[PDB]
Amino acid sequence: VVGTGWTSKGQITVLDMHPGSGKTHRVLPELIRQCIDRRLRTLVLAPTRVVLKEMERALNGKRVRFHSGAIVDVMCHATYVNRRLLPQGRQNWEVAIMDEAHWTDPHSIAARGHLYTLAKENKCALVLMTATPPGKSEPFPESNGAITSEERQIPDGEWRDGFDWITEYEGRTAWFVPSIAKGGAIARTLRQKGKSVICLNSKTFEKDYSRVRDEKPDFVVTTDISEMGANLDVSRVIDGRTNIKPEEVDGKVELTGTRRVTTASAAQRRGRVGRQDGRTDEYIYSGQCDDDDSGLVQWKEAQILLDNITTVATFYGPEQDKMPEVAGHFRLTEEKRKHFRHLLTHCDFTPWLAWHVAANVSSVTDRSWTWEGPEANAVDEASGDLVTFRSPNGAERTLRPVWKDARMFKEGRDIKEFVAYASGRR
Ligand SMILES: Nc1ncnc2c1ncn2[C@@H]1O[C@H](COP(=O)(O)OP(=O)(O)O)[C@@H](O)[C@H]1O
Ligand SMILES: [Mn+2]
Repeated sequence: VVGTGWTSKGQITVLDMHPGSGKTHRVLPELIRQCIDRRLRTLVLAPTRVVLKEMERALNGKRVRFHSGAIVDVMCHATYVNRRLLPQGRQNWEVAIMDEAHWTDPHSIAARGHLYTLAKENKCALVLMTATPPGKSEPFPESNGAITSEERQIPDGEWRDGFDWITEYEGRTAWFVPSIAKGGAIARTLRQKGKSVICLNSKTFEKDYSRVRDEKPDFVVTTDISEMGANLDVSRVIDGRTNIKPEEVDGKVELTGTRRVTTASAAQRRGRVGRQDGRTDEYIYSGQCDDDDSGLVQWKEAQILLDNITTVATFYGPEQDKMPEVAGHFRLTEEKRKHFRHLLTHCDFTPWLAWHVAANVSSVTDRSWTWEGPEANAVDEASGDLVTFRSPNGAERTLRPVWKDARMFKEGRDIKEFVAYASGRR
């Protein structure tokens, strides 16, 4: 598609080839062959470990280093951002290639934002590879094989009858769901109808991707995690086109209700099928898309990260409209950024929560923030009693944090791990 000079400082090349085009398995190994030939220092950003592992098989290259005397470094989107949180490492590359570059994960937004910023200042060349570049997006893009798309009502939880087309189907299905909890209700119903199911989400995906290929379940019930390069080997997608909606409301992060997926997400979920020439696959969907995701906390988290990996940076191109504050707003001091980093990489904190804690709390060892918040911030077990725990001096605390992020207590995180932190054990 691009001959040469794509590696010239300040060249931003968007590889918006349709899904299954060969971006990951064909195009990428060719771009690395070139970069090694012309002896250019190259960074390749994969979205997840699964994709990273699959690049590691595709690239038996003697000048390639995989992160967890070679001139090509391959790491995850998150690894690149997280290392730049130490003013210490901050190694440089002339060529950056970012795979699955549509991802709205705050680390991905931040990464492509930083890289865009460098290339706009001619410190490097940037390749973004994705079926659905930020900007204009189409819900039914081209595929390697035909897809029959049809709108039908889709169950939003358990069901008994009237959706026989679900169970009567003869091949393997991927069913996208907005949340782990909704996932659990769909899965339980399918199993009661004698179908095999594997669930995939933020929690299970790095571990359980592999089982799909190995076990060939009737159904994969998956969150939006499978939108960044998973090959589920299915002939049908069911897609209610909803997503969970993490949003900062009244100084707290809430996880209630759903939003409609962006057109990019709808495209990517459809994109799990239609990957093979000479077979028709189905995409069953309900309702329409909504590209205005500007309300989500992800933009603010992206700025938190971007503001702390620069020393004026923007998000990539169109996404700049969605940066919630003026660049730099979230920049921490060096000492506080260290605390921030530790909370992210060692305590599993969301960037939102890690920033509030790091910016506001006196010392790295204080835990009293986790019990001194307003009463309305107290965290309940699903059995309705408020969570309690013991500080090291044996004092009984009610978990009641100053900064309340609903993500720390469900959707793939457990109260138990936050209690470990709050009680000073971690
Ligand atoms: N070992 C393999 N791994 C992944 N895709 C493969 C493999 N062998 C063949 N393919 C084909 O590669 C195509 C998708 O390539 P990929 O690089 O993943 O596309 P894109 O990144 O543009 O979505 C499909 O036609 C798929 O069948
Ligand atoms: Mn790809």
